[PDB]
This record gives sequence, structure tokens and C-alpha cells, in this order.
Amino acid sequence: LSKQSLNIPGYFLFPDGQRVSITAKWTTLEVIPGKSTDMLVYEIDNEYNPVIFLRKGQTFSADFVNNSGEDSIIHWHGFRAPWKSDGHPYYAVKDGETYSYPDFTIIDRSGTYFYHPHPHGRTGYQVYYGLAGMIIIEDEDEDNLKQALDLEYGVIDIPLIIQDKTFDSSGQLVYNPMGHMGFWGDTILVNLTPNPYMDVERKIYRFRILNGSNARPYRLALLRGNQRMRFWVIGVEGGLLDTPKEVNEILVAPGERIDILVDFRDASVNDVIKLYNFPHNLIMADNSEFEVMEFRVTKDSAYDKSIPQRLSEVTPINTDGAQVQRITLGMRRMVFTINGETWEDGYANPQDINNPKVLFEQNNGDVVIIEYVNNTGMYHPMHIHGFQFQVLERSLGPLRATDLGWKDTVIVAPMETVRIAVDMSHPYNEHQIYLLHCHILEHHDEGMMVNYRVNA
Ligand SMILES: [Cu+2]
Ligand SMILES: [Cu+2]
Ligand SMILES: [Cu+2]
Ligand SMILES: [Cu+2]
Ligand SMILES: [O]
Repeated sequence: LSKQSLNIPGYFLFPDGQRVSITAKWTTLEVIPGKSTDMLVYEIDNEYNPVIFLRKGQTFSADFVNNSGEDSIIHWHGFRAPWKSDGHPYYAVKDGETYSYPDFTIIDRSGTYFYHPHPHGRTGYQVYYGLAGMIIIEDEDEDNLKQALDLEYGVIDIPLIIQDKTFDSSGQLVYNPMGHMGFWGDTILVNLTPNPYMDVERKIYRFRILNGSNARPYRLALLRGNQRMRFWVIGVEGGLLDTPKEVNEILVAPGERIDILVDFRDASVNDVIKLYNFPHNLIMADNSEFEVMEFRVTKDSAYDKSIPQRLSEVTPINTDGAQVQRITLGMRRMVFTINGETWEDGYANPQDINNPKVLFEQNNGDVVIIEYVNNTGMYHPMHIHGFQFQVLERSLGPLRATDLGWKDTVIVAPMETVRIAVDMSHPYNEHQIYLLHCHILEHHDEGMMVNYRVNA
């Protein structure tokens, strides 16, 4: 297949306190030119899977209309929300039904967020078939960065939703996760574009990289001929870092989002820069290297902006006297466990969904150190709902640039221990039921998921 121009998703300015219908439905998309692929899409204002824009402090009034053919619910991945507005599997609605999310205030920092379905056992299916979209929150820090660099969505502020998928001869998607290894696609897509290219100018570009794959992690570099080009991590799932972090590669797992700045003024006109995936070395399942995307520096520019010294304030969590919660990732006869338990171990069908089984319980305002201990042969990108966290320590090596800042998904390599810090402070007048689960969608679907509770 010839190189294809990178698709840039549409955008939707989500109004403040005004109800918006988000409809999941079956349709046909032309991913490969000349072929119709049956896929699911979120429809918002006659746009398919648009980039949703939010302003920090606004009211978020969403109704999920489910025409997907099965139970479903939208999860606002990374949001601090009341849990009945968060998209918990208990609240999934049947086909033809609507879930009205109670109003809540956007209180998260500016950055790149993620909306996708969260139904029990079918999240891998629905995400893979097309229910996935990016959210961009804006605050005053994003305003100053946008001015410093003259950023503009679709111009030099570019989403890169990276996904791997497999197509049959007729252009239909093939979803055959092998056992408990997660799904691994044969074809790499960016914003549902196979083998993509994008023309760039000699300017600074911001790329919001979102791993929307079911299981595949990426180790991404920018190759300019022989050498690896430099670039800067500026943000993670929970928003901007304190300062830019210069790197020459980033590791991004499913559920992670990495915001980077790339200064194509490093390159000459007519250069081609390959966004390349190297072996991820996190021990169907594939560890190969391959090009993700090609950038063509086609035009010169008078761009004279500088990468700023400071991006935002990331306040470190005070961990003195914090409670420790050890979360051991095991496997029980080809079934991955969390502290010896799966979702099917009392969590799946609560007698009272307002007071279900929880793995552990905390009081509002508790600082907790969570200690993931991976005793399995596979990596797990572990995600908690309700709060962002700060990565304290990895037993296998130093923190990586992508480990900094406010995170909500941390890579836990085979036989690795990772310590994170969570300030579980929420402004709600009711107790909260939040998920803790692996973000390899098949793992999550086959039960690597529990509740935890934070009281009022
Ligand atoms: Cu998610
Ligand atoms: Cu999530
Ligand atoms: Cu997992
Ligand atoms: Cu989740
Ligand atoms: O999630």
C-alpha cells in the first residue's frame, strides 16, 4: 500500500454545562482505500471519534447513547470524576439504552486524555473495532505554552493515536486474541491511517501520542538517516511536566499518553524523518521493529520560537507516614491475578453496586504508596481510576522521562516492582468506587480488574 496522508481527526468544543449526545454505532470506514471496513464509532455532532476539547473548570454534561449492539459504557480515562460519572462497568447500558452521566466539573490539568468503552469482558472488542477517541483539556498553562510556540490543533499540535490492527483480504478487521497474551496487530495505524506520512515545516511540532492498542507497547524514536533525532517529553497522562525532558526515545504502553515537542528545524528541507518502533524488550505476541510513520520536511519556515524552560508546577506528593498497599500481579493457571483475585472473584455482580467488594479501602485525603509486584512473565500497564499518581521508584532501573509527572498508567515489566504515590483526595460528598486494572485490554477483559474504595 502506498504511503497515505495522515488523517487528522475532527475536533469538538464540548460546551459548558450543555448536554451532548455521544452515540456508539456501527458503520463502514474506508481505512484502506477502496475497501469498506465494518467498525464502531462514537458519533458527536456528526463527527466520528472527534478530538473532544475541554476547558478546566467547565461543567461536563454527557449522555451516552448506545447503538453498538451490546452492553457498553464510555470511560473518561484519566478524569477525576464522581464514579457514577466515570464509566464503571456496573453502569453499562444495553443496546438501545442511554446512560446520562451526572454533571461534574472538569478538575484535571491540561493535557491529553482518552475516552473509550469500559464494558465487562468486551472492552478489548469495542476499542479494537473503533470506539476510541482523544480528549484535550486546556488550562492557563496550556495557554502560555500555546502562545510561546504558536501551537494550533491540526497545524503543529498533532494527535498521534497509534494502534495496531489486522485486516483480512476484504478489508474487514480480524480480532483473534490468542489465549491470555493480548491482541497484537499486523498493521500499524496512526489516527486510523495505514502507512502514514505527514509533511512538516522547519518548526516545532507538538505530538500528542496516545497508545490506543489493545496490548502492544511501543518504543518510539525519530530516525534522521543514521542518527536518532532529539525531542522533548513535555507531558504525560496527567498533564504537563515541570520542565521539558530531552530524550531520543520514549516507551509508551496502552493507556499511556506522551506529549512531545519535535524541533524539525534540526532537519534540512527534503529530509525524511522516520518515526520508528524499536524492540520494546518488555520480555501472537511480537517484539519486532518497524516504522510507524514518516515525516517529510518539505518547507522552510521563519519559525523562531524557543522551547520554554518551565511548563507547569508538578507538586511532589508528601509520602511521610503514608499507608502502603502492596498489589501483587500473579497468574493462576493461565489467568492473571491481582492479590490472588480476579474480577470474577466477587466483584462482577455485587448485591449492591453502591457497596460492592473492594480490594482495599481508604479515607478521603489518604496518601497511599501502591507497590506493584509483577511475579508474572508478562508486562502489565497498570491503571487506576479516580486519581493521578507520581512514580516513586522502579526496581529494575531509573525512572524514565515518561515515568515523570502526574501519571495514571505505569508500565510494570516482568519480575519488576514499581512504587507509586497516590493522594486520594476528592471533593465529593459520597464514597467513591474506582477501578484498578491492567490496561492490556484482553487482561482487563479476562478479569485483571478490581474495585477499590475511597470514602467521603
Ligand atoms: Cu483506558
Ligand atoms: Cu481508565
Ligand atoms: Cu496485564
Ligand atoms: Cu479503566
Ligand atoms: O481504562
